[PDB]
Amino acid sequence: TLFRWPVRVYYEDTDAGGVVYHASYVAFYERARTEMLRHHHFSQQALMAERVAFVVRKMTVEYYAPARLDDMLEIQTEITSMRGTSLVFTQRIVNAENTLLNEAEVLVVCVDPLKMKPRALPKSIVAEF
Amino acid sequence: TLFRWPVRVYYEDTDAGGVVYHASYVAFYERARTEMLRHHHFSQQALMAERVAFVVRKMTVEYYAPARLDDMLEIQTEITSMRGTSLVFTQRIVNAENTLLNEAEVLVVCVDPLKMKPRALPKSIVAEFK
Amino acid sequence: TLFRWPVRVYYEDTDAGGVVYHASYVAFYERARTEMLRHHHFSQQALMAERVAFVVRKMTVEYYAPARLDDMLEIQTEITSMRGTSLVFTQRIVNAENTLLNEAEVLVVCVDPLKMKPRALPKSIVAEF
Amino acid sequence: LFRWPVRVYYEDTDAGGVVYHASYVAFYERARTEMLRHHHFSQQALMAERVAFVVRKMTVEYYAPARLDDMLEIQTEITSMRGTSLVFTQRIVNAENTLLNEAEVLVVCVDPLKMKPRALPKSIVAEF
Repeated sequence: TLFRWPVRVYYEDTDAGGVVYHASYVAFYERARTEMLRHHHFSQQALMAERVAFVVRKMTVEYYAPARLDDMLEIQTEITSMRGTSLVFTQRIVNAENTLLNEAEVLVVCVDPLKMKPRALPKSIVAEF
Repeated sequence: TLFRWPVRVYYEDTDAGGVVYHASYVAFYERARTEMLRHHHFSQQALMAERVAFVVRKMTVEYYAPARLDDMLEIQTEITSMRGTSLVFTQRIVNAENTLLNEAEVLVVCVDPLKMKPRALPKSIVAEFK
Repeated sequence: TLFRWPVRVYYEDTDAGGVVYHASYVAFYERARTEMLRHHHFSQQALMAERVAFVVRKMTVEYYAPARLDDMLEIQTEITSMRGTSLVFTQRIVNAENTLLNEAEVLVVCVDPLKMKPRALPKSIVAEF
Repeated sequence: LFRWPVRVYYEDTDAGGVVYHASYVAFYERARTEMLRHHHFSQQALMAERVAFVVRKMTVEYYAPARLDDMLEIQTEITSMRGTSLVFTQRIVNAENTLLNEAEVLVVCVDPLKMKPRALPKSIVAEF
């Protein structure tokens, strides 16, 4: 299943070079994973209270083309792997013409926020995903 | 109580206009207040031990001239008022050529790291800055 | 003429205190002003074509209550004063319960995109508002 | 090896009580910028050379978190140089030298204005 999430580029996301700052795309990717979860009725604010959180363990991003001020982007997200305490997201960012701006592979681990120690993915989440 | 804090402008702080993003200055001011408090041994750790955190209640910023990529700036901070649960910080930012770029007045209140509700200023703070 | 803009709070907007970092609200306010102008067809592209840009000259924000991860906020924006070379925006942010989180008064000046010197507001903008 | 200190402020943390993962990415960039300054290549000097750098590929591995007020050290080294690109090997450690995360960054040299790939000026090549 492919989840899509729109993102408008504002001045806060750009840098003096005249394009989106590379670390801003990282944040866009996080927003997209969060919205995918929300689509399945899961709230990370609520989950933290149950001592369930998600942290990035490894992330690789390859950049191909820039995004500029006011561009409306689309973040595409897919879960390609699910294991005991982790899952692998495959994501990409494209613009209004579907030009591939960049892509990423993100290894996310489920953890108990208080001890920051890995824990098995909740069954309720696995069931939906 | 004048405290100076140097700050280098990096790409993360700039925007497509070729200058520092107006909200980035707000972050710079926060660092300077944090560092001035640290200068008086009021590190986050020390504050937490006193069951205290600071929240901005009101802030007015005047934008005069822009900071650019790689400029080394100096944030200047002073505490000009201390009453009840409130602290008033007066800050300004200048560049290497000493040009005035920005100025701010910040009213901050004291709260307990839990309820996030205002509380009286710890005895140590008033004693240190009065 | 009250323009409303929804904004979702993500991890990037929060801080260790468990609430939204105060500077994040400043960015939210900027997005809302940008979107109000867009609503009237004054996109960044349209403004550059008019040879004008808007810069914040003086801004005040008063904070009352906090926002947290996953909260859907509403930024309310209006031009409370239009002058020959400047605009005063009155803005406020409320949560889903309509509780006032914070409010702002923003003086923005019209300038030439090149020299960044003051410039009169284009007649198209004057006519529109 | 170039070392760059970085203090963690509220702006760098998130509601989880640790540094937001994208913040480390920004820290790595500052470190690269400072390493270049140390080798006589400040942004001014780079503009004079008509050079700007763009991240082409980046892999970061996260091992342990940093928290509010921690003083970190970013370690940076250029491990490869080829035509129009450079590979940076970096890592972030805390005051006890515990390894928090590490990254490999492939950067490409481009013209500031057009941002199109261009051979690394001999001024920089002859530097590293």
